[PDB]
Amino acid sequence: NLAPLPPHVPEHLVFDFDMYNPSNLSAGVQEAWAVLQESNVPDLVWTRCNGGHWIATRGQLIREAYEDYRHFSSECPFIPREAGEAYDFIPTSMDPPEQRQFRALANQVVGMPVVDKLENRIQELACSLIESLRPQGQCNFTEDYAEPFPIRIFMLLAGLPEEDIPHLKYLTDQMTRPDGSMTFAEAKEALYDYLIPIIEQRRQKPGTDAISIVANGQVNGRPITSDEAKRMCGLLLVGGLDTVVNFLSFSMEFLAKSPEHRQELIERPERIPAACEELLRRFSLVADGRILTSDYEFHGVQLKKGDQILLPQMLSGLDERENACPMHVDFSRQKVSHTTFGHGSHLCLGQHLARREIIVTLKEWLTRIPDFSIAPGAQIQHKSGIVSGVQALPLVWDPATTKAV
Ligand code: HEM
Ligand SMILES: CC1(C)[C@@H]2CC[C@@]1(C)C(=O)C2
Repeated sequence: NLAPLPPHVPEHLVFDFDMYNPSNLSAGVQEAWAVLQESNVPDLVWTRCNGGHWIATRGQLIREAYEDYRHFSSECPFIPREAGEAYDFIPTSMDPPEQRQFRALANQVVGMPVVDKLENRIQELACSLIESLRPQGQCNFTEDYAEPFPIRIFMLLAGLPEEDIPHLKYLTDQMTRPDGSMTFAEAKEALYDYLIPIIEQRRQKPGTDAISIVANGQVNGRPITSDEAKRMCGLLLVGGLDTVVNFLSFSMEFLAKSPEHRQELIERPERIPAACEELLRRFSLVADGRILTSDYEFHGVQLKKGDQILLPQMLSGLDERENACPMHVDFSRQKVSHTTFGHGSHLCLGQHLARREIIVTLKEWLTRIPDFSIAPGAQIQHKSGIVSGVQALPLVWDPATTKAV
């Protein structure tokens, strides 16, 4: 389902990539997207899929477009257009200067200071989950570790019942990796039904949780509105439920397949943080966009007001012009260049929490479970979308090779 070419699009600029179902998915998700960077593909292409939209293919253009909020507005950040249209999350659906007062509040909630406070719980949960798994000699990493670990911390942070997980997780999934089961708006409404009561409750009778803070915060010297609060919280949820979760599976998938990588981290722990940047570069997983506020000529291509453009965060680090041998994982690269956490005014506030959960996982897993692999005859499937993922990740190990801590 290809939409008819708009008149202003030169036919030589056509490259029909489906962000929801790219061709090479079998090869791995990052490999499926990287087809965009082959020598046959222009720098800026038009895909007829998902209603028709631009895609910038190179780290340079992604960064520029990301910097330029004047032309590339955040108002309609998701493709397809109906989804970008229904999208009303704060601070993400706002541009500067308006975005600023909102970002400042979200920061209060997720920023450095919070990570520092929550450090010991993260470590405690990680060790507990791992130890519980260790003697089994087998899990479902995605369900057994990658889901609980990050989500239970977010639930803790947010002061929401662990009971809600399955329901929230479904809705969040709908937004980034749409099933056909529900439309963006529907999904958005459902999450909103969830949140509304809670905010009301935390407006009246505040706690110390992130929802209590967000609901009672000040923005531009006045108190936040319930609607505003609902709209930030919504984003906090999707951020919390849908990101680190998927990241961890790619990383673990790679570690299960690369013994030499595991050992390097065991022997030279000082490398973990370098390894973390390298894995964030290679297993980058986010692709959203922007909308043209006006007619604009960008690197010689005429964009029309209202055109949407995908600016795949994932792609910058995979760009050979930015990283030599991009598909190769090298913990000792002089310069790991990526935009995994975004670029421009919208740079990820949750980045600090994400790095903390990654590095803890790597250190604590390797400690107890040094030697593991993907289960014989398991075919790992990736998924594509606003946030990519791994369907399931069956691992096996000999318990006798494990170490209790
Ligand atoms: C591997 C993990 C993560 C990645 C790859 C990631 C990626 C991103 C990307 C690429 C953006 C920018 C979007 C744009 O410019 O439209 C974004 C923004 C944001 N992320 Fe993260 N994120 C991660 C984890 C999280 C966490 C754990 C949270 C907290 C719950 C979170 C909260 C946010 C927020 C609030 C923003 C928007 C800030 C603003 O618009 O000023 N993210 N993230
Ligand atoms: C692109 C993102 C990864 C970022 C945090 C959650 C997400 C889906 C958005 O709506 C902004």
